[PDB]
Amino acid sequence: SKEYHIDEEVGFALPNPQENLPDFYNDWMFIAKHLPDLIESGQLRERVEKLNMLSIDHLTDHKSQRLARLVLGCITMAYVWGKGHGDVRKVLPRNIAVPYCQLSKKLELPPILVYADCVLANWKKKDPNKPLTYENMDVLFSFRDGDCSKGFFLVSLLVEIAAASAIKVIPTVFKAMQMQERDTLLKALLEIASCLEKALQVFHQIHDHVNPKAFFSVLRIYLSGWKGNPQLSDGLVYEGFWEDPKEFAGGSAGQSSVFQCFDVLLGIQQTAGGGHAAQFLQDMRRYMPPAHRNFLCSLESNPSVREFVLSKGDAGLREAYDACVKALVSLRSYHLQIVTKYILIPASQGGTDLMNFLKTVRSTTEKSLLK
Ligand code: HEM
Ligand SMILES: Oc1ccc(CNc2cc(Br)cc3[nH]ncc23)cc1
Repeated sequence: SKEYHIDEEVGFALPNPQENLPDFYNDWMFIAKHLPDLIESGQLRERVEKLNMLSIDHLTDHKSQRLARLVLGCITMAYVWGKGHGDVRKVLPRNIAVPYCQLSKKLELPPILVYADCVLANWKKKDPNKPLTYENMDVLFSFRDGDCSKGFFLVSLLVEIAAASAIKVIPTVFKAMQMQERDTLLKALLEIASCLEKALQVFHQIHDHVNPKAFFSVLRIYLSGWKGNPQLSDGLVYEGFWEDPKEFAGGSAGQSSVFQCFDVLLGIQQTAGGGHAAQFLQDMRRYMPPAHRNFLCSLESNPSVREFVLSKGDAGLREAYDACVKALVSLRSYHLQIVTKYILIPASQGGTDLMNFLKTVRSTTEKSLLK
């Protein structure tokens, strides 16, 4: 798993993110780094408009394009939504929208902030010798003070990385099916359920680092896009780049490649039927880095793992296979508890279509067991 830009340690996350940009972009890095102060004080829009269009030409390597995609993405969010209480800007100054779309088209990602930006690429190690633990990590950017962007993004990333552990087992699954190595296929499928089970226990920290009021009345604002959004019914103007406004979807863990790849590996068909849930998870593949996108389409090239287990009358496999599927139902069920706390309950102090979506995606996962 190498032309797919999958890291063995952190999987789909970008390993070792650049923290700083070339000096040529210090007028970008200064806004990005002070979005909370700059919003609260009423200047961010100003300070953005008073900017010189910069060239991306001095963004050499990928990690530099990736930091800049993040820097510009966070700034865009800050510009459009501003203070997060309804004063929306619907035109993105050419001095920012042009070099953003330039980089976005270069990296075949939409010009909006995505999961691969504010999670897969929005982190640093405090001490490079300590492991990947919460106490040794931080985020590079945030929107407001108290938006719990650090907790949300790092727990998200830490759960990714947990599930990542399973990705290195996918080759052995497919090889054990080809070579008809029954003992091995079984072990590999239990190893994968075990990784998905640790991913859940990690998710448990969310409560210690996120605040419901903050997630719902603040962070969720800055993460919202402009697709089917009343406040931007027609999209955003990317001044100096598109002639018409363009709708793009806010960030969402449906943009995450790990969970899609296990729904695919296990033959769970979140992307079938043309239902609302399937279409959405399919669309979000277009917000994933291109290599992570071909990773998914390449698994689908493979012999179904599900059909292979069905077809063997081998209780021990049907268990190993169900151990995997169950872990996704565990996670999806624990996710709904958190959605109840961090959205539904604050919302009452809209939120029904979310639950239909999450509950359909679960229902499709549970209805894939063999029990
Ligand atoms: C406060 C914490 C969290 C909240 C409030 C939250 C809320 C939501 C909501 C409302 C959705 C609806 C889909 C969308 O709008 O994009 C969603 C999707 C999703 N969330 Fe979260 N989420 C949180 C943390 C996490 C974490 C830590 C994970 C896993 C690491 C996760 C995994 C997902 C996934 C995979 C989806 C896509 C649907 C699915 O496959 O289950 N979320 N989340
Ligand atoms: O209006 C909104 C906008 C965004 C959201 C949630 N979006 C997310 C962003 C990131 Br990054 C990671 C995530 N995990 N689970 C959800 C999720 C909910 C209501």
